[PDB]
Amino acid sequence: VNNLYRELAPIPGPAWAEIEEEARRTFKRNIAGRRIVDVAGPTGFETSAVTTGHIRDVQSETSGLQVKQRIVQEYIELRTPFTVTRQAIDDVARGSGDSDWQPVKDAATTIAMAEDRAILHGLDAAGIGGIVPGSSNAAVAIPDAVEDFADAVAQALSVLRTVGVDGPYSLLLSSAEYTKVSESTDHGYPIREHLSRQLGAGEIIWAPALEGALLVSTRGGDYELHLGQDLSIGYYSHDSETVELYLQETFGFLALTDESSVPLSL
Amino acid sequence: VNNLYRELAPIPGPAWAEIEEEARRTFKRNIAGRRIVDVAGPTGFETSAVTTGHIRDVQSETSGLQVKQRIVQEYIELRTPFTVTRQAIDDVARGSGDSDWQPVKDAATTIAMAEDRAILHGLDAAGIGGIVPGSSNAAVAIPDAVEDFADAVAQALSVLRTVGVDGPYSLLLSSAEYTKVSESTDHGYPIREHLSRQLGAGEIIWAPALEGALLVSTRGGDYELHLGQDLSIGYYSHDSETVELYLQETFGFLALTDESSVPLSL
Amino acid sequence: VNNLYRELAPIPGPAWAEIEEEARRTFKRNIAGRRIVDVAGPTGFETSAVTTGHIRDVQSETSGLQVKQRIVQEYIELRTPFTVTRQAIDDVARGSGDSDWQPVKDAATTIAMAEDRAILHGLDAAGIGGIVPGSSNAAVAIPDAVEDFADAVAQALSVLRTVGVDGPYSLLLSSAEYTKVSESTDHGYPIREHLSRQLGAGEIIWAPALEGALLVSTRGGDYELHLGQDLSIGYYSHDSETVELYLQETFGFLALTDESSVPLSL
Repeated sequence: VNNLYRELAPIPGPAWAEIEEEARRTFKRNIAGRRIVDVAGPTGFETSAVTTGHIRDVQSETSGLQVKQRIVQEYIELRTPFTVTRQAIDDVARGSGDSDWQPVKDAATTIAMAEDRAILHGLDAAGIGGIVPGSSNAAVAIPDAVEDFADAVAQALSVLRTVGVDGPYSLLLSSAEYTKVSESTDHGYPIREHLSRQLGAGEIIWAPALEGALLVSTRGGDYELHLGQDLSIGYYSHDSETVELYLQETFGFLALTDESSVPLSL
Repeated sequence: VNNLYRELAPIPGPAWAEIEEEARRTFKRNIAGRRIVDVAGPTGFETSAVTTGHIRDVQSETSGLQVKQRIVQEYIELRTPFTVTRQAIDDVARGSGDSDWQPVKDAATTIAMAEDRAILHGLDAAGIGGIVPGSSNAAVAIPDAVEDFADAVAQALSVLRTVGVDGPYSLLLSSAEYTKVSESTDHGYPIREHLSRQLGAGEIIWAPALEGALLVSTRGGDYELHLGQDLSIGYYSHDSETVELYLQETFGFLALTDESSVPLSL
Repeated sequence: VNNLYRELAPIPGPAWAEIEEEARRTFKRNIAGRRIVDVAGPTGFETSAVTTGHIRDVQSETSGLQVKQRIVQEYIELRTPFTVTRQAIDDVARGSGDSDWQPVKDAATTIAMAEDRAILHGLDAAGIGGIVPGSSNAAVAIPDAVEDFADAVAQALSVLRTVGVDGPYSLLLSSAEYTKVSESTDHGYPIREHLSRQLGAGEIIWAPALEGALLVSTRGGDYELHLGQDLSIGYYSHDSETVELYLQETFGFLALTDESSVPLSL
């Protein structure tokens, strides 16, 4: 057994497969930061830090002795617990195809939104710097009319061309802004296709953890997600009616390049 | 070239070998912590932290989300710069065997004493916990008479037997206490041989960075020195008369077991 | 060692690779003349001239003796010096991925803009004739409305068809004009795509060293860039805090055909 105590859960193999499939499917559709960030692959639960390669002066009074200390970013562990009824678990073996996995879907939505909220807006209680507050480019204001949003995106593209950052540009929209863009037309054809012709092999991302919008280069050396443990399901507890489980991820995140993104502020 | 800019120093190969030999020889005789601590070998300049395997609660307000952060110890870099005259360097090629390497000897003494001072007494400006302030055993008082020091060492051995720690025991003495023990007899034979019969395949260490004395088990799982870069000579600067160099080490240190050492207080 | 004194710079290999990558990446995105001009490849630092194949009468008073002198264009050397802090250089070996290379980016922008300014507008202090002042076609005036710029480009295309120059036509825009064209629509679709349908396998170039715009044939025998030394990084000087470096290029440039370009004047 490992720290996920999976062999102690009263859950047969095919019920495990269904819980896993709902977790993976819901998590993947709600993660947006992984599509724009270099993802150093999962290196295990035991890894704890990624260095920034910077040092810091340490106070010393010994004559002729200089002390530095390295600076790292310690990995955060995210955990979302969820409770599953044992009747759905047991009904999998009777041939049910409609067992209630809505708690695992809610947990996968919560952990995906927490991961994108750490990557995009930072987590200051742990010293994670997000892409949006670390951007050195000023925020281009989102207009209240959706017919001017393509002009705001072209202004952000001219900002990124002006500061010397060229690559494929992805545009991450918040759920409200993605909704406004998906439910609007300008000359008979939708505003999402007004946006997708400006990008040119960059994509338009629904980012439900974002607030406004974010234009970002997928140049490929600017943001680093250091995944320790990828999305894993663990066991916590059970009684006669329910099994208590959790989802878990460990990672560090480093936003190296400040200039390669333009926030679109609400 | 690497971060030690050795190929830019105006120092021929055989002068480099003499500086290296004086540095290694002086450093090894003055290090005492490496003889009692498990030394995980040099893993390079790039390593920056060793995990403690402990986590810490991070403040979060998202419903159903728990955030932890790993806890590591960031490596410290020690640097001792020293200046060598170019006349000694150049005289090596004329066949001199008495070139002045006293600055490198002073630098090696300083960096060895800084390393043992970090291991034994801690470095609180960097969060290194030393063996002596981390000891859970109370301090056995060193008597002012050197004829009672063997009784203090036997009392410390009974402390270590009482708390259930048995292995070969090493006894690290400060330079003043090592001097008092080496310059004293009790029944015609020296007090260092009164001490060495109590230890029984443990050794008596001269530890010039210590203040009083320290009895410690070499059981072999209690203290971990995580060497990043071992003792290296780097180049800094030169003028027509002198070359400015430095010695460098990077390491983390973890004192796992609090109970396996008894301080002997002055 | 060669005239770039690279082996004397206190810069390790991987820091050199990062400086090189930033220099190449910034230089390539800011050069526009190399995309329209035949580039005779780099022949080395030692080459000094390219002939124009024309001669000139020399004054002689000897009876029955005619003296001519060949006419060449001497290569120019461009040098942009930049200073890099040694802390960024040294942090590369500690695993930093955010070392400050903004000085090399500013230097690469400056040397790319100087090269395009020599190719496009000439360098009269060295006798380089640019494409724009050497054009025998009159300037088609850029309208102040961006909705008429496609009509100005069609007028310039009819000029080039009228003087008998047909090939793929590229359109080089200044940064202001490229910005106005990228941030504008005419019937729901951008003005850059109004321009790109007139060209027909010719491209639309952002040329930040240009003033107005320039339509030009890539017929393929009209303009010759004779590269002596391609973009190279050299070492100049260093102190304890910074290394002084430079970027360098050597080239001659010949604009053979006057008729194959139409300037679009501001």
